[PDB]
Amino acid sequence: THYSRKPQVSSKSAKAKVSDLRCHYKNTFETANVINGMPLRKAQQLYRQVLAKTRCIPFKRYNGKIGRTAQAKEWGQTKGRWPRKSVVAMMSLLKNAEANAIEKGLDPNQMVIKHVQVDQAARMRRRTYRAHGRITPYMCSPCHVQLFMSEK
RNA sequence: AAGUUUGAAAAGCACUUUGGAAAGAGAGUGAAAUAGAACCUGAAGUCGUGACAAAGACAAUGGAAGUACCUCCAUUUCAAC
RNA sequence: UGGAAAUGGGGUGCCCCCACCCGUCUUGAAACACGGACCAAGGAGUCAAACAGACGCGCAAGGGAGGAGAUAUGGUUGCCA
RNA sequence: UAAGCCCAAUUAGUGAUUGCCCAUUAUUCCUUUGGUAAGGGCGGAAACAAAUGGAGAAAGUGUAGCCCUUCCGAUGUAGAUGUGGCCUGGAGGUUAGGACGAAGCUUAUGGCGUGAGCCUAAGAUGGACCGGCCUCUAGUGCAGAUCUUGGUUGGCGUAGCAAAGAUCUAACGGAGAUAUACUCAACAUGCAACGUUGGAUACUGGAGCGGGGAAGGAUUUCGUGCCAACGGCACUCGUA
RNA sequence: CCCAACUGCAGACCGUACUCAUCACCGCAUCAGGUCCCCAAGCAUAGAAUGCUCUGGUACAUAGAGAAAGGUACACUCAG
RNA sequence: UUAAUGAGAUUCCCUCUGUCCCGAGUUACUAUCUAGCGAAACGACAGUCAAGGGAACGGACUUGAAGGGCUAAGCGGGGA
RNA sequence: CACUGACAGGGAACGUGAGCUGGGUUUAGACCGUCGUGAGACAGGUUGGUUUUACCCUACUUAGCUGGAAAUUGCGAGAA
RNA sequence: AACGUGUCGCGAUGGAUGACUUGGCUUCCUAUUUCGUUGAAGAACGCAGUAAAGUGCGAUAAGUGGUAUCAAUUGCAGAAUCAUUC
Ligand SMILES: NC[C@@H]1O[C@H](O[C@H]2[C@@H](O)[C@H](O[C@@H]3[C@@H](O)[C@H](N)C[C@H](N)[C@H]3O[C@H]3O[C@H](CO)[C@@H](O)[C@H](O)[C@H]3N)O[C@@H]2CO)[C@H](N)[C@@H](O)[C@@H]1O
Ligand SMILES: [K+]
Ligand SMILES: [K+]
Ligand SMILES: [K+]
Ligand SMILES: [K+]
Ligand SMILES: [K+]
Ligand SMILES: [K+]
Ligand SMILES: [K+]
Ligand SMILES: [K+]
Ligand SMILES: [K+]
Ligand SMILES: [K+]
Ligand SMILES: [K+]
Ligand SMILES: [K+]
Ligand SMILES: [Mg+2]
Ligand SMILES: [Mg+2]
Ligand SMILES: [Mg+2]
Ligand SMILES: [Mg+2]
Ligand SMILES: [Mg+2]
Ligand SMILES: [Mg+2]
Ligand SMILES: [Mg+2]
Ligand SMILES: [Mg+2]
Ligand SMILES: [Mg+2]
Ligand SMILES: [Mg+2]
Ligand SMILES: [Mg+2]
Ligand SMILES: [Mg+2]
Ligand SMILES: [Mg+2]
Ligand SMILES: [Mg+2]
Ligand SMILES: [Mg+2]
Ligand SMILES: [Mg+2]
Ligand SMILES: [Mg+2]
Ligand SMILES: [Mg+2]
Ligand SMILES: [Mg+2]
Ligand SMILES: [Mg+2]
Ligand SMILES: [Mg+2]
Ligand SMILES: [Mg+2]
Ligand SMILES: [Mg+2]
Ligand SMILES: [Mg+2]
Ligand SMILES: [Mg+2]
Ligand SMILES: [Mg+2]
Ligand SMILES: [Mg+2]
Ligand SMILES: [Mg+2]
Ligand SMILES: [Mg+2]
Ligand SMILES: [Mg+2]
Ligand SMILES: [Mg+2]
Ligand SMILES: [Mg+2]
Ligand SMILES: [Mg+2]
Ligand SMILES: [Mg+2]
Ligand SMILES: [Mg+2]
Ligand SMILES: [Mg+2]
Ligand SMILES: [Mg+2]
Ligand SMILES: [Mg+2]
Ligand SMILES: [Mg+2]
Ligand SMILES: [Mg+2]
Ligand SMILES: [Mg+2]
Ligand SMILES: [Mg+2]
Ligand SMILES: [Mg+2]
Ligand SMILES: [Mg+2]
Ligand SMILES: [Mg+2]
Ligand SMILES: [Mg+2]
Ligand SMILES: [Mg+2]
Ligand SMILES: [Mg+2]
Ligand SMILES: [Mg+2]
Ligand SMILES: [Mg+2]
Ligand SMILES: [Mg+2]
Ligand SMILES: [Mg+2]
Ligand SMILES: [Mg+2]
Ligand SMILES: [Mg+2]
Ligand SMILES: [Mg+2]
Ligand SMILES: [Mg+2]
Ligand SMILES: [Mg+2]
Ligand code: NA
Ligand code: NA
Ligand code: NA
Ligand code: NA
Ligand code: NA
Repeated sequence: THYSRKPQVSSKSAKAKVSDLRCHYKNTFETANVINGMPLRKAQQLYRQVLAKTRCIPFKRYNGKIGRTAQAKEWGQTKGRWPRKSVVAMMSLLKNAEANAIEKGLDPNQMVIKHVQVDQAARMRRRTYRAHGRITPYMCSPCHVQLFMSEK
């Protein structure tokens, strides 16, 4: 799962990624995309406020027949959610990215996220049992997440 | 059902750092690591991403003519030629 | 002699005018007739025998085997079934 | 005072007998293709180096068609036939390519062909085979048979995961926290969910989620470790 | 040789864990179905009806928030 | 023909009632919102109408009338 | 039969079953009559007999967000 | 605006294609070539320092003996001899 884009200045950037996360791809897709252009500290604050349920993750693409909320108005939407499993996974990834920036000698307070990509990982198979003795797939959809941030 | 068909050789990634771990970020080996492990080549379909093109509602696609903008394409020409 | 000027090609959009969904059975399909979500790989006039005609070739009042022998080979992994 | 109906005109009692607009039709011009095609040329006329008029000319069904001139036809289901027509695997010949990169794969890479297709360019693709031509040969060309196998996919984070009533609390255990740029005292920025023990509340109500056996199962029994996958939520727990 | 009361020595083989079920068996599964036997307490009551209870067992079966319409219910009521 | 018997078929009467006049209120579990998890059916392409013709009952065609885009909960007219 | 001003006739796939209901009609059980040698038959009678799926698109019902006069552009300039 | 659409670059998912072939299929040939109560074929259970399957073997159990060969086996470990036979 290589990085699809390269940073403008490599020495002033930090990279982080995770493969086969075992989080729902669609929920993680929405969670990671909202921080694409944000400063690292602002992204961390938003995730904490999502866990506190004072702010929400806007669901822009995979939002078919989900509920509506007022907390999505700040993103220009009406449908949003609070996917805590995706959120805590993304916060761990941000911590790894911050550690990489610290290791390279950069200041995390000045790091701005520049690239966020979420991909559909290989699917894990389970089965569910249906009426009239039918067996039917019960699939798990993990995701690949990659990001990098650069000093502003 | 299923070719373990990585590489010439395991030389199968020491060591540093973050992480409970998985792994990530570095660093190394190798001609090649996008050859990293049941790993040669890696198509189609589908999806993510950045850049750009725009676009009401005539479902979309299509035909014929132009035009706007773009073009890592081709060819020609550059002096009384 | 330039990141050049031209002409052609390619790409995307837009105008005006055209333009019913493929395959199929059927007198008649755009059909309120049936098969029709996408892609990859696979998927259907073949082999043998009898006869006939057309055309090519050899010979011709004659044509031709076939089976089997013979030895170059009573040799050679094989070429040489 | 038709843009209706009937009749009649073509710029109007002026001097003459074509108002205007639309075809895959007609005439004509250019190009292609095929003919029951029609003809001409094919005994190299002579002469001609570079520095500074050219090129070709094949006795021919079919090709980049030997060349030139001329005339006519050209749509079409089922179907027939033809094609120096296209393409695929293999064989007999011939001629080439490849570590300075073969096959395969990719394309806003163009060029050529009416077309099947062929060829070049680029790969910041690949890493060892392979192209053209004549002949031979066959398991030789896919869009669809409720076709076969494999993979994918919208529906979709949707339907739902609602019988068997019900859980609460503290401490301990655990990576599973009380996890924060600046500002800022804590609330308004780390949520949720756990295993054990003690309390609390309730359930099973002896025809029992009690204690033992047969059939069936065969290590599920016990202890320690362990959380990748599995127990359709979760687990630090487990018949994993 | 036969007995009695002793005594001395020797008493082989296989089975034996666990389960027997709203999770250990069958039903594709830890499936509200199916599956033979034994032991069976207190009170009310005619009682193996039904309700509650000491012993033993259990809170395991996705949960949280929470008065939309419409539903399901081994949930009710309604003037004349 | 027939006493007794019957989850058998039929008619009337008493009692009774939300069967109805004619609907209303309440409860548990759903739906609804959230966390975790997560399908299938179906899927030519698609999806606003009127008339006209048409394989005589069009979402595509002719001529008109509509049509800014994207969404949540419902609903059963159509999608022969 | 009764009330009433009046109790008019019709259409909408003989409107309307993923709206219900299932009495009838039209399976398999069974009885009778008639018919048939028989198996069986009868727009003759009788009794008993599983009514499945919407979460898709439109339509309708409500419920949110939000561009836009060159109806996204032109800078393309029109004031009830 | 936002969903959504289209194109290009780069990634993911997915294992087609090519190259590779200790396999299959098919056609020939050779011969002191045809099992077993002297217990066969088949079935079962065991055997290694380390050993589930498979293979080999049978309490002499990944083998004993003999002949030839002529310095190994090999993931680790073990091992007199480094060798005319012993
Ligand atoms: N760009 C648009 C799309 O390109 C596609 O094709 C693209 C790719 O299949 C193709 O392959 C590219 C290659 O060009 C490029 N030079 C290198 C790249 N590695 C390749 O990409 C390939 O490898 C990478 C990983 O290495 C994968 O992530 C990726 O999925 C795979 N397609 O490059 C093509 C772009 O020209 C499709 N043909 C088509 O759907 C569409 O036109
Ligand atoms: K001609
Ligand atoms: K010729
Ligand atoms: K076809
Ligand atoms: K989907
Ligand atoms: K035990
Ligand atoms: K699991
Ligand atoms: K009540
Ligand atoms: K009785
Ligand atoms: K129209
Ligand atoms: K009806
Ligand atoms: K019967
Ligand atoms: K009944
Ligand atoms: Mg819903
Ligand atoms: Mg919703
Ligand atoms: Mg089920
Ligand atoms: Mg079953
Ligand atoms: Mg590569
Ligand atoms: Mg622009
Ligand atoms: Mg154009
Ligand atoms: Mg017909
Ligand atoms: Mg016909
Ligand atoms: Mg048709
Ligand atoms: Mg019709
Ligand atoms: Mg038909
Ligand atoms: Mg048919
Ligand atoms: Mg005149
Ligand atoms: Mg023709
Ligand atoms: Mg072949
Ligand atoms: Mg393309
Ligand atoms: Mg074939
Ligand atoms: Mg195909
Ligand atoms: Mg739901
Ligand atoms: Mg629920
Ligand atoms: Mg319940
Ligand atoms: Mg349910
Ligand atoms: Mg805090
Ligand atoms: Mg907490
Ligand atoms: Mg009780
Ligand atoms: Mg019991
Ligand atoms: Mg145990
Ligand atoms: Mg689970
Ligand atoms: Mg015992
Ligand atoms: Mg026991
Ligand atoms: Mg028991
Ligand atoms: Mg059970
Ligand atoms: Mg079975
Ligand atoms: Mg008493
Ligand atoms: Mg009882
Ligand atoms: Mg009792
Ligand atoms: Mg249970
Ligand atoms: Mg349940
Ligand atoms: Mg009453
Ligand atoms: Mg009875
Ligand atoms: Mg259909
Ligand atoms: Mg209509
Ligand atoms: Mg239709
Ligand atoms: Mg309907
Ligand atoms: Mg009628
Ligand atoms: Mg009707
Ligand atoms: Mg019905
Ligand atoms: Mg209906
Ligand atoms: Mg009935
Ligand atoms: Mg009846
Ligand atoms: Mg009848
Ligand atoms: Mg404007
Ligand atoms: Mg303006
Ligand atoms: Mg073994
Ligand atoms: Mg012995
Ligand atoms: Mg020796
Ligand atoms: Na692809
Ligand atoms: Na793309
Ligand atoms: Na013409
Ligand atoms: Na002609
Ligand atoms: Na009509």
